[PDB]
Amino acid sequence: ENITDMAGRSVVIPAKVERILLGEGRLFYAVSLLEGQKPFDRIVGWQGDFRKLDTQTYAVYKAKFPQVDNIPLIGNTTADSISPEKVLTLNPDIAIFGLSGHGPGKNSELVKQLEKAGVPVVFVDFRTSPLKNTLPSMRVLGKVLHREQQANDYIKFYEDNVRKVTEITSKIPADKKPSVFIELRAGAMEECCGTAGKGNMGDFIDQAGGNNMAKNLLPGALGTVNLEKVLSTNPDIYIASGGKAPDNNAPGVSLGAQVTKEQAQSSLQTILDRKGINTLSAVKNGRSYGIWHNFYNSPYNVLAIQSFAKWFYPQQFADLDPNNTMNSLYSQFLAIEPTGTYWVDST
Amino acid sequence: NITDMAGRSVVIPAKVERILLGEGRLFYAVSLLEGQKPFDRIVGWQGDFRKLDTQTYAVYKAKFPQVDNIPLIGNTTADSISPEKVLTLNPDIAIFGLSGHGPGKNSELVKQLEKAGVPVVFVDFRTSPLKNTLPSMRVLGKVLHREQQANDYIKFYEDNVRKVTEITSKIPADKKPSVFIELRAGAMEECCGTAGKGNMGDFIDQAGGNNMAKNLLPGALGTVNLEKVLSTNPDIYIASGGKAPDNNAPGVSLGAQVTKEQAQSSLQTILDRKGINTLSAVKNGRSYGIWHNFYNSPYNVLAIQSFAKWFYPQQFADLDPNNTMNSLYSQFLAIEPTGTYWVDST
Ligand SMILES: N=C(N)NCCC[C@H](NC(=O)c1cccc(O)c1O)C(=O)N[C@@H](CO)C(=O)O
Ligand SMILES: N=C(N)NCCC[C@H](NC(=O)c1cccc(O)c1O)C(=O)N[C@@H](CO)C(=O)O
Ligand SMILES: N=C(N)NCCC[C@H](NC(=O)c1cccc(O)c1O)C(=O)N[C@@H](CO)C(=O)O
Ligand SMILES: N=C(N)NCCC[C@H](NC(=O)c1cccc(O)c1O)C(=O)N[C@@H](CO)C(=O)O
Ligand SMILES: [Fe+3]
Ligand SMILES: [Fe+3]
Repeated sequence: ENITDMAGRSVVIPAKVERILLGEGRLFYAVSLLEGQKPFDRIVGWQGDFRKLDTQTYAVYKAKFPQVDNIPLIGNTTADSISPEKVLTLNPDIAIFGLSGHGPGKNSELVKQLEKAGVPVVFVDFRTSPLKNTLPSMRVLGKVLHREQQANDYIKFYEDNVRKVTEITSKIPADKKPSVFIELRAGAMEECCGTAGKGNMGDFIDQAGGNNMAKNLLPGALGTVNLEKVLSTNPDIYIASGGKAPDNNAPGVSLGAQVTKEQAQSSLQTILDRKGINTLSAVKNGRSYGIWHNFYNSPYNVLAIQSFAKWFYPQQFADLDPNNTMNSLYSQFLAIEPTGTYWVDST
Repeated sequence: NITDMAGRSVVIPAKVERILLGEGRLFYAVSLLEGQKPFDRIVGWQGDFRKLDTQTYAVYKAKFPQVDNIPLIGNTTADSISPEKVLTLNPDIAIFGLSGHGPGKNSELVKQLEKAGVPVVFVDFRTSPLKNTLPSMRVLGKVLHREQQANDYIKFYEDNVRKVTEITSKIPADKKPSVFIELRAGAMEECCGTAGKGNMGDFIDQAGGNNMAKNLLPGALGTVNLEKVLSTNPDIYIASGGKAPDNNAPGVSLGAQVTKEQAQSSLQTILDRKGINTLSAVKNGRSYGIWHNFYNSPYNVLAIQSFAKWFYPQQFADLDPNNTMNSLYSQFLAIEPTGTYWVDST
């Protein structure tokens, strides 16, 4: 029994899996949809990005599962910090990697080492090409992790909840669509402004019937557009992504499992009060929003596609509630209770 | 015909030569129109300019001794104006303020003058400076036949204010400093006089400040208690005064005959008062003095600039209100600028 991963490579499905290696820690999100009430039972080790770049969601899982602290960290937050030696001594029976991100890619040496060691490697993608790859990735993870039921259940849930948006936005003509700029990790990078091109959160803008102003400024899924180019284009809608912890007075939007609506809106406002940004038509008109950054690499990204549609056409999606979708998602699939703020509107 | 600041229609006289000033310090608006002949057309005025602006008065007297012979229609209050002395001056126009030390739109004297066939014009630099200062000058221009001087002054004013507002109009509320202005600080019976939504409050608004008394008061002027100031503990403290140097009464010395030393020394007395002296703004040195009469004068662009430099020192490093003042005097007035109209604490 073989399968085609997101890198086009054929992978032989292991008879039994009990030692999953996560190339990128936040790939846990895809795994969590399959493992039910035993989320960490089969994880031998992971990249440190989930523990260090998702401190809020981490803490919530730790309070219910303290054994999460004992899962080995194969590195910090970059592919280059992964020791291939520590990886191999964990004797994984499968390794899950992302086409892009803070972990090894299809051409890394570690991938070749693992192939020499007889360890199946699966490439998924929620980051470069979410629209093409999210559902195929879950289908594949289902097959190789022996959780076809959970995967098929989640695909049905996802397709249905996305179809609620696309049934409407797929028929909207281009000239009625709002222009949109998404500023990733707004306020929190050295150089403004990170954003998404034809890929990443750009796919969400496309699906939600928006017009991404960076679509044709950038060759890749991620890139950089200068502040003045944003000011010049003066888009209808401004969106900032962040995942900053509540009690961090550094610049950035606070969003995540431990963030209250008050902190999300107070910190979004700081972001919108920055020189230049604050003269945007979208900011002055109040079409300014915050979205949780890690949706940029998670099959929970249907929550962001829905939040986008409701910001792009408020009345046409008055009846749609992403909080109900998150709650249906958590209750049906996860082992923790939903808390915090994953998106916010300016007041 | 023109519409004054009270919404009333006034038939502009064909020729004006006998101007009555309901409030003496309305002279300031007139001075911008009369060039080198400032007092030529004034038949009489309220005594507030002569008695509450002794410094600016003395400077004009030294160059124009005939100013002493302009009749005083009263002292410093509307109720002290003899309507009889007013009418025997046979004015051909009367200029009054919506508020202040002179008659308002509903006074008996205004009705008497209407019965006597005398045009009355209401201006305002005091209640709503932001709304009213420029419209007031436009109107005075038309009724006094000095449209050129008025239009020249409006252009000067707008340009010098726009230097501030083009910056501060884009600043968000959460980056603005909190400000308290204490009018005639030290000099009132009960502390502390200040401005609400109006008067010098308009200047704080324009200069991108946050007036702590904006929502404490219903009117343009009022009073807030010392303890309320201490409790709000604002970023920036400003005291207004116009006291003459050789006046042993309490208050801040500012005006045409005041040196920076006298201004600095007398501001310090004001800042050394119990309670005031523990303010964060005073301890941090964000404490300032502004000349009181800017509370009712179209020269108020000088204060708006002084506030802006105090509210954002670097963003207005290059802006100099002394140069604005010098340009104003040379272009419009008949005397030489002297003295200290603003001061920073040592
Ligand atoms: N801390 C580092 N020096 N690198 C992190 C590695 C991944 C890098 N990340 C981004 O470009 C990025 C942009 C916006 C928001 C984010 O959260 C990001 O992580 C990256 O993506 N590299 C690309 C190309 O280098 C890749 O691996 O495909
Ligand atoms: N590829 C790069 N060189 N920079 C882009 C990303 C690297 C780094 N990312 C994060 O810190 C991060 C945090 C939370 C979630 C994520 O997905 C992240 O990538 C980053 O942004 N560094 C800043 C330095 O402050 C920068 O590049 O300006
Ligand atoms: N000497 C008096 N009794 N009254 C003065 C007349 C005007 C009175 N003035 C003030 O309240 C005032 C406050 C702070 C600083 C100043 O320079 C002031 O003149 C006043 O404003 N009256 C109001 C209410 O009647 C008005 O004229 O509408
Ligand atoms: N409304 C009042 N009763 N008093 C406040 C204003 C009256 C008087 N004003 C002045 O002395 C004055 C001086 C220079 C410039 C001005 O505009 C002035 O108004 C005043 O302040 N009286 C004090 C006691 O002296 C007071 O009434 O608190
Ligand atoms: Fe990242
Ligand atoms: Fe007064």
